[PDB]
Amino acid sequence: VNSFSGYLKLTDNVYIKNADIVEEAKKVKPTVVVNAANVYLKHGGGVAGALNKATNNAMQVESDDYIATNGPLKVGGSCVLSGHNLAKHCLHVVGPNVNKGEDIQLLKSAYENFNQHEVLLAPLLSAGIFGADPIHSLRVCVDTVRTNVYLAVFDKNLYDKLVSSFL
Ligand SMILES: NC(=O)[C@@H]1CCCC[C@@H]1Nc1ncnc2ccsc12
Repeated sequence: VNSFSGYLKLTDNVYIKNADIVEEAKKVKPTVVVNAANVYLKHGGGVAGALNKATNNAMQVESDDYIATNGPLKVGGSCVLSGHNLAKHCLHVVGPNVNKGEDIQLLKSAYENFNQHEVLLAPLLSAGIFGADPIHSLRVCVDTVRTNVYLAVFDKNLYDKLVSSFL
């Protein structure tokens, strides 16, 4: 039993809700919140900009030190950093950004990072400003993640479409 509330159960392990991941994180304080990161951990917009703003820029400060030490992530890769005031940990995961021409096949690799964590609050990878089809992102999620994932979909219109079209 966990503290997530109001989710629709899609499969054995995947749950979905129309919710603002920032507000969902502030309420639940999950062990792991997933950020829709880029390889530079520059949290400018989309989910990443929103998560970082909620930390008063502390996420960005920590991220800049991480990059200065380790260099950029790989597309499809991840790193674990602090969750600040939102969660115990933040798993920064880089899905392919279609508006940069990156290989959508890397979306499965990105979701594989979730399997290293028993329970996660997450957005749909590569959705929003990363330009991929969110229906496809949900499909890859369901077919790749085996751990318990609670998906927050900000746009109510998109949420209804994802549910109604889910196979
Ligand atoms: N979840 C959604 O409806 C959007 C479409 C799917 C993928 C990305 C995007 N997610 C976001 N979630 C929370 N806050 C924000 C702020 C700006 S984008 C965003």
